[PDB]
Amino acid sequence: LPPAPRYFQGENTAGFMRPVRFEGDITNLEVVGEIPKSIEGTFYRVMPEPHLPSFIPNDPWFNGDGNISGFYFKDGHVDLKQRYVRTEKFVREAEARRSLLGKYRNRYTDLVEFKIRSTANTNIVYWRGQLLALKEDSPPYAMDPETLETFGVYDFDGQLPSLTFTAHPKFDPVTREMVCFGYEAKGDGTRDICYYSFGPDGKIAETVWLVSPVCGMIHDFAVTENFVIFPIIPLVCDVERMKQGGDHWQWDYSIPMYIGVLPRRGAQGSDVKWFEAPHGFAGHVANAFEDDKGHIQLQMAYAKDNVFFWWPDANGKGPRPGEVEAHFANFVLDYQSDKLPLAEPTYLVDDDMEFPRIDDRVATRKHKHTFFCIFDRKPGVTDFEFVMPRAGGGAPMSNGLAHLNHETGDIQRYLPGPRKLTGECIFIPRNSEAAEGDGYVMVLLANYEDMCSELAVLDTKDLTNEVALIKLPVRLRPGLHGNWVDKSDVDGHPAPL
Amino acid sequence: LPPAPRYFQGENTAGFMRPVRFEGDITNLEVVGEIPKSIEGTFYRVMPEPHLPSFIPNDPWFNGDGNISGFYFKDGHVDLKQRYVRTEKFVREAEARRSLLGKYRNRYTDLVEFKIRSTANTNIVYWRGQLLALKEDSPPYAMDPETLETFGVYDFDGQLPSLTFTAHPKFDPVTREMVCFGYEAKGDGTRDICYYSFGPDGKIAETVWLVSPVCGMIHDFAVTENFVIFPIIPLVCDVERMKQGGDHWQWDYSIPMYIGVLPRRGAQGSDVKWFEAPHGFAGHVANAFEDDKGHIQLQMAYAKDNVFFWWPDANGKGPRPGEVEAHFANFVLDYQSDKLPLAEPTYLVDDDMEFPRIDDRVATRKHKHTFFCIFDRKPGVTDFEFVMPRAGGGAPMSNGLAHLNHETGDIQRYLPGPRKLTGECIFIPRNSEAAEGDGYVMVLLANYEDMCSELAVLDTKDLTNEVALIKLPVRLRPGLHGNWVDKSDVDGHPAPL
Ligand SMILES: Oc1cc(O)cc(/C=C/c2ccc(O)c(O)c2)c1
Ligand SMILES: Oc1cc(O)cc(/C=C/c2ccc(O)c(O)c2)c1
Ligand SMILES: Oc1cc(O)cc(/C=C/c2ccc(O)c(O)c2)c1
Ligand SMILES: Oc1cc(O)cc(/C=C/c2ccc(O)c(O)c2)c1
Ligand SMILES: Oc1cc(O)cc(/C=C/c2ccc(O)c(O)c2)c1
Ligand SMILES: Oc1cc(O)cc(/C=C/c2ccc(O)c(O)c2)c1
Ligand SMILES: [Co+2]
Ligand SMILES: [Co+2]
Repeated sequence: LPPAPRYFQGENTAGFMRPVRFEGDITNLEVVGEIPKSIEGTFYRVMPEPHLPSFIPNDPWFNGDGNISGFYFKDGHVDLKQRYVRTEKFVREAEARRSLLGKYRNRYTDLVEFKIRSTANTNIVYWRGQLLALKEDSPPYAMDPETLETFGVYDFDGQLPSLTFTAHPKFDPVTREMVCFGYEAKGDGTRDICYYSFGPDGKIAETVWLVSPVCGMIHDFAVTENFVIFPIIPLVCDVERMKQGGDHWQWDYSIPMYIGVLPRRGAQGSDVKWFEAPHGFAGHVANAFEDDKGHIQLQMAYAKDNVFFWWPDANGKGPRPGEVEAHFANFVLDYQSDKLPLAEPTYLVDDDMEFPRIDDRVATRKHKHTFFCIFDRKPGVTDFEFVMPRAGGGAPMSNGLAHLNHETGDIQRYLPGPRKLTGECIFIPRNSEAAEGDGYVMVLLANYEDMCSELAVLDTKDLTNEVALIKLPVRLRPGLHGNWVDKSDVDGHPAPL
Repeated sequence: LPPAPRYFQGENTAGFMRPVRFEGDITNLEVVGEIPKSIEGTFYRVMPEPHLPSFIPNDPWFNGDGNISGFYFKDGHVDLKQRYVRTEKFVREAEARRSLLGKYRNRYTDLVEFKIRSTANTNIVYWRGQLLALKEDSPPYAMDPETLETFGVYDFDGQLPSLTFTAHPKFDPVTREMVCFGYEAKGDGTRDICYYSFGPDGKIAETVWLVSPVCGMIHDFAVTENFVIFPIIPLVCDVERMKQGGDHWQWDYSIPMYIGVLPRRGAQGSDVKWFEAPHGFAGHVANAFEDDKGHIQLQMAYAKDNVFFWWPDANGKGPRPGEVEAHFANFVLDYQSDKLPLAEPTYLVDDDMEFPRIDDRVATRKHKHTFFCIFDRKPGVTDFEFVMPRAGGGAPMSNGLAHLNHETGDIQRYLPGPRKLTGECIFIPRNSEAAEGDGYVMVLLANYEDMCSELAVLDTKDLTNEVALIKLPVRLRPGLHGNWVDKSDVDGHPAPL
């Protein structure tokens, strides 16, 4: 077999990116300042964190075993619980005490035959009394919200119609539906998209099979009152390339950024329209909604080149690390239009941004508040001389958060400091009567001075000020998505506005 | 109540002394080099690690909640399990989410009435299928060796005759007895010493009540074939001082270092003889044995002033941090002698030393190998400019290990490096046929460059060379005692030579 290394090597596991691989508890976390005593609930987040050194050199960040953090808040106190998802990969590798799964989404490089290749490392959501640990090549893994025990692969009581479940389902605050899809829904290289939804009682509602023009990466999607929308990243899969040991994904400069629009209820596969946005990278969706004219306003991060630069085109063409900016774009779509090409989007702010969150009490409807990560290259904002030698590689960088008020155009910016970077934030309603976007924001910080993690708590009334700073004595490696589950929400999701 | 701080403050919890307070698992630790594949068993160690910030300012290191580490070795692989002892203190403070126990060994400063005040933080030994977490003011807490679950206060099936159980019981490799004592055995300030022992079947054997000339700290003791020996540190307890909120311990410059000798079997309390060594600090016992003439050779660390300088004399007089050195002393005692004053000891090496270990297969008999911590002030051995600002305070420093061959007088020194310090080592027999002192030594390192801990594995054939260096991505705070439990030993203790 390829040799199993006994310590981590390479930039993707150096410095702050070095795996810690701890599971367990740290109660009564140290707090500077004061956590508002009315906050009650749990911040769950997932990070890729390789449990064993890979036999693949420079294995991408996205291929790391999912490790779940829960920060449990009550009466101004907070406890951390941490546990790896017990995926097939995790368990078999733990038994063997070495890596067995090979290249990202390339089963032909695996040392044993896996049934499920999930690292369950991308998102962690709450649904009907369970956590679901998500990875877009796989079904969810169900977990206990209190103990973080893994129950196993979750197939929604045998109803799951797809081999794949997106990392970005949307929760309709009015209907209480979980709206879902999977791409490559019939396996590697398939152009099949399965769109499906579940009512609050757990029963499957929609199931529509449609066909993508290319086998392209559909990382995120959007949902409005009457439509679902599928933006395709111009990374394309060829299984023949994979069989020869090549990458699952390869950029294609010759295609548009497709944006599929399908009626949300009662559609057939052939009802999809594949609009063609200017070539670019489909970043995360803030939210979409239908305006007065019935046109879809799709607000999302959007770049003009390949953000995943480690997967270049067939001739190795692509950007360098740190080159590509994504901007907060607004695309207008009209399902009734027979014109497929779309105009360049308008931009809501100038910042290089990503990881947008809204008040999910208005998800799928008109929103007027967005919170997002920013990367400001202005001299001094980040002390690169100090940070970069300690940072390692393979993950995106954020040196602040921003809050945009869409009505007034006002922006507040939170800068944690010159030697700190941020993850994706969460928004917490102040209480059940709070106006849209009014409450608290939390975000995990990487502190490169201490080489420790911190959890910052902000009040939306003044995003520049930390109300509390929770000081972890360990590192939580840079992660992907996370969610707030408020104690006052019986089904884990906030009530509609 | 006195205010409960929400983060740690003061030198005793700064830098590398900052509590981490993690409990859980880190499997498949990173290894540089190669752990010998034939090593099979577990290294257990205990550290004081406050679970909650103290309401006592500059609370001594010795008053921190006991946290148990287990390093489980097999086939060249190693896993860490870590868990706090569930003492009465730990549980009640966890329930309250604040500190309740007050000053070290002073119940009159507690905010609630405790039955047991143990932090179980000083030693962790194996006995008849359980771990015993030891603290000299208390009975042991029994724990599961595999899971580190706490069973509870242990009273040896109702046989324990004493309120107190030493942190330093001895295991007779021939008789398989556990030889024990407790001082202040009838409560705070009492001069009662209870000497007691247990046969390998768990039945109590000896129980002798004797009387100390002063109520002094007896941290360690020695056992030979026919005698038990009690060296008294000139720290003295006055309960009236404690009732007014004062320290349990106060140095007394006017008294000798008493060394009590009692017949090991069948004695009465009045058979003890209180020999009087020159004034000084009774450090840890390497081992004691009877020579050809039946004279006791007692080998122990010995200082000429108060190592515990934070507990000075009645007028506040004593040494500064880092001033007092301890030396490896040999005291000769003759039980038949009626002359109480003893001569100054001879010294086996010149190093400032402590924490001596022998091959416990010859415990209570003649030994010819000792392994010990050293602190070498020779320029360059420790980079103090770098280390001291990161070190915090309250714990002793060791910048190497030494191996003395007592026959040849040869010494080997292991220096982990200029920016690393060590804990107490353990010795592992190479195999069941190994000669005395032949095998492996392990020791936990504090790495001040990385602010991480490491576990070094050494071969006794060349102590200067690390065969393996196990790299932890967290800190294990400086700790107290630890023990090896070999998988090949049915009762957890090695067979006699
Ligand atoms: O030694 C083996 C061989 C094998 O062929 C399969 C397994 C385990 C499978 C598995 C374990 C845990 C999971 O959560 C899961 O989805 C699958 C273990
Ligand atoms: O910084 C960004 C921006 C973005 O728009 C998307 C991602 C992540 C996508 C992803 C895709 C596939 C995976 O398997 C996975 O773990 C993550 C990261
Ligand atoms: O060797 C390096 C150094 C570095 O500073 C950054 C990267 C990668 C950047 C990146 C990784 C993942 C993403 O999802 C993304 O948007 C950006 C790689
Ligand atoms: O008056 C009280 C109130 C309380 O809330 C708890 C206790 C004791 C708890 C305890 C728990 C575990 C132990 O091992 C132990 O010795 C004691 C006593
Ligand atoms: O550096 C040294 C040298 C020594 O000879 C003894 C000790 C520790 C003794 C101790 C005494 C009472 C306690 O309660 C405790 O946790 C520890 C530390
Ligand atoms: O507040 C402080 C500051 C400091 O710089 C050092 C100490 C303690 C040192 C120490 C020295 C020798 C020992 O055996 C021991 O247990 C502790 C305490
Ligand atoms: Co995403
Ligand atoms: Co000791």
